[PDB]
Amino acid sequence: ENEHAHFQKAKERLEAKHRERMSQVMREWEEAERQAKNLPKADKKAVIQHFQEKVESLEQEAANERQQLVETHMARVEAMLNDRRRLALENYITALQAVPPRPRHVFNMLKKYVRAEQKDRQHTLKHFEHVRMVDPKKAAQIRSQVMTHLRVIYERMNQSLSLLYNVPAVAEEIQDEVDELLQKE
Amino acid sequence: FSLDDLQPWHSF
Ligand SMILES: O=C(O)[C@@H]1O[C@@H](O[C@H]2[C@H](O)[C@@H](NS(=O)(=O)O)[C@@H](O)O[C@@H]2COS(=O)(=O)O)[C@H](OS(=O)(=O)O)[C@@H](O)[C@@H]1O
Ligand SMILES: [Mg+2]
Ligand SMILES: [Zn+2]
Ligand SMILES: [Zn+2]
Ligand SMILES: [Zn+2]
Ligand SMILES: [Zn+2]
Ligand SMILES: [Zn+2]
Ligand SMILES: [Zn+2]
Repeated sequence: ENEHAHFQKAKERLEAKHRERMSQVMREWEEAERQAKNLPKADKKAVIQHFQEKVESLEQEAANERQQLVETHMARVEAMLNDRRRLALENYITALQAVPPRPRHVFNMLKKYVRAEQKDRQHTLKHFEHVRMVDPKKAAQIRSQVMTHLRVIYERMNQSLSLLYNVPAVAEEIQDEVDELLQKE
Repeated sequence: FSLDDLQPWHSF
């Protein structure tokens, strides 16, 4: 339901709100520092302390909102992508069992299944690329789970396309259309 | 879990 694009608007909102809250605190700190000139040293020290804690507290609030936004989006996108792929695969397997065989209908059901696998692959690569850009240490930690995910997608898609060559009549008829679809994937 | 979970050659 364009779930990744809803995550980008939410990500942008979060960021503008953080920038707004931060500039507000910097403004308040200027007013306070100015006012603390006429006060004793203990008040000058406390203003510095209250404002350092306020900026640190804001940094932590933003970090927590980011983390929770990424987690909620990853879980939502994975459930959605799994459901589309479960359905597109079930259809493709149903199309393969038609008597007499229906090659054009098998290809139509395969295209939708390959693309569903492709979206899962693409979105996994998009999320890992983000982590690599923003947090190399977290990326190095998740790299093996990501590559494992990519291995599952790739292997399952190959086990699936193999079923097509298992019905030689259908395969010989659509071998040109499948390879013209695979090279562009 | 898997192509296996769908039970393609027998039930569902
Ligand atoms: O050479 C042919 O394929 C030709 O056209 C067939 O039409 C097929 C459609 O192309 C399919 N959909 S598509 O989106 O246009 O690709 C599909 O609706 O069904 C048709 C056959 O494929 S399958 O058997 O369903 O797999 C004609 O099909 S017909 O037999 O239904 O009339 C075919 O006769 C004609 O040679
Ligand atoms: Mg991401
Ligand atoms: Zn995403
Ligand atoms: Zn204060
Ligand atoms: Zn910040
Ligand atoms: Zn991020
Ligand atoms: Zn997946
Ligand atoms: Zn992750």
